[PDB]
Amino acid sequence: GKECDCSSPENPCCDAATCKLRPGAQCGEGLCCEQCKFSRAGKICRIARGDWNDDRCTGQSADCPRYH
Repeated sequence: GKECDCSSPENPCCDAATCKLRPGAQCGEGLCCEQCKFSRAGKICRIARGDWNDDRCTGQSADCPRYH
């Protein structure tokens, strides 16, 4: 059970007591969080080096994950 959508308690987007988005904001902190909203998928959230696939937001994700 996750009750903290954010790690910073001083964040206004996510309630401090419930560490979660209080309003209709999608995310309080993240690379795909534009205006506390989910940016769009296919977003180069991270650029890899070498010869693989860069990191692209999934549209419904806020924290850009990794692959290699």
